[PDB]
Amino acid sequence: DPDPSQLHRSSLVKNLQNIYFLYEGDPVTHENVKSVDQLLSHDLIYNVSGPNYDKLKTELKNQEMATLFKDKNVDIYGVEYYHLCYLCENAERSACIYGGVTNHAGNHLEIPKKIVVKVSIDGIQSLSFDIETNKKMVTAQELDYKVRKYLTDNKQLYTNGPSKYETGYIKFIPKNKESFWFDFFPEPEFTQSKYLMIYKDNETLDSNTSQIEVYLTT
Ligand SMILES: [Zn+2]
Repeated sequence: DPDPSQLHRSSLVKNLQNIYFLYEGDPVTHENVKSVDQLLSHDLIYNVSGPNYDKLKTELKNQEMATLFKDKNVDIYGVEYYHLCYLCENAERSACIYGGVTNHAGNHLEIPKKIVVKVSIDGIQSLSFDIETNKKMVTAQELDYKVRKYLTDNKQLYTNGPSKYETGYIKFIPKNKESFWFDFFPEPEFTQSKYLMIYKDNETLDSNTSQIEVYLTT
């Protein structure tokens, strides 16, 4: 886990809006789609379209994980970035993301499994809110997003400017697997590309046993 000194201070971030739009804006979601092309052996290009993009490239953990989902019909769910997102030169409407991929076949729930987010502020966990998905194995990225989307819009986690909280991070807790966490705030001078790499591992989770806690301080 993280120590107060391991956490990035929000008041130290330059252009924090750049995080804000990532979570304030809608995600990139797709259902039964198959890998169309590939730039580097560790990424997968999809001919999926969306507002502001007709192509999507996702960077995965490595080549192995990239060929592992290559010829499979997967579901995509992720927070994208455009600045520093290049492929060829004719594709002028592209968008990049890391991970956020999962097998489509046999990964669906007839009824959404809502997970309980334990938001603790300044040590007092006086808040609880739901978050749901239709996948049995979902990526921490799909869960992580919703968490921040909720908190942004209700607790003002982010704004088109500063943040009411000095520090903050999301902690994930797998049934029996070991835990991990993501710092809601970046380094002073960051880039969405670099920051988003917290989803490059594409670490999925069993939404039927996984737990989620959030630690925010003012
Ligand atoms: Zn699906």
